[PDB]
Amino acid sequence: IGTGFPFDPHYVEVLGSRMHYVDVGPRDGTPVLFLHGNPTSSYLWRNIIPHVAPSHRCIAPDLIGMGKSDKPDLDYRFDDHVRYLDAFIEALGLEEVVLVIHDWGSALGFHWAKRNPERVKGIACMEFIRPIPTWDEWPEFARETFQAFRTPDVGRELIIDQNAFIEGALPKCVVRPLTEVEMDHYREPFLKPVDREPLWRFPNELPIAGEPANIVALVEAYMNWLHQSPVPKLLFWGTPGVLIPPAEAARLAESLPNCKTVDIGPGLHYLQEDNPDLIGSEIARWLPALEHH
Repeated sequence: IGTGFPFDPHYVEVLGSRMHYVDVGPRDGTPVLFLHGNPTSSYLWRNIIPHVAPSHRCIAPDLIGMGKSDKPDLDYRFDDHVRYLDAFIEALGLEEVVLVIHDWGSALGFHWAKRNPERVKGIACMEFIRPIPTWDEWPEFARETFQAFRTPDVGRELIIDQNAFIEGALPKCVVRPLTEVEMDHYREPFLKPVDREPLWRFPNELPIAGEPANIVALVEAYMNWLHQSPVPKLLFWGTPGVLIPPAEAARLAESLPNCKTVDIGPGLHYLQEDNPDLIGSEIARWLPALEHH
């Protein structure tokens, strides 16, 4: 699995900040917009984009406060991310898109799609955010840790002061071992502890056991939309998974319209790190039939 990031930087000014993004591939056509989550960046997509770029434009932003994007002093709540990403998409003049989404990138992507349904030609998703109704529906192995993250004292100690999301949660949710070169790419945006605010706010925003209520409601709303939308969907899943265990993937296969599911083999949360070649090649193969209006 490749460790390099062979993409030229691009920057756009959004809401007073520069956001970094990958932009490769043909200029015409329907662009494919790749949205990472916590605590990652466009680096997460590095081994997937090369499968898609031969046929389609690939755009992969670093969310505000993350990657090579600027670091304004925000709370980095979901609503902040929504505002910056909405402004990013408009700054690039995107019209119709295909979304490729993961984790908080999937909350952003599904929420954008619900609001802009006529502009989404397809959604490829993996390990995406849905409401987790009770803590029993969160995987046992990660329960005590995420409960600790979701506190005002201990969670900040762990995530901000000790870098637990980068040094602990990230590699623990890749089946294969991440290399030190990979870890350094993930560490780079967060070398200064104070810059880790988004990494703590994100787990505190996850819709778990009814909290926070605003995010539960928003996520319920985009899931209701997804269940009734004809948009083509491509869902990748792994075993045992984290957010989307195998039995849930199977239920979604049958419940979501026009949904293709792909088993990637072993996987926890960062599926892109375990089987990027299958994810990329399946996305590439799936794109052409989406084009016709």
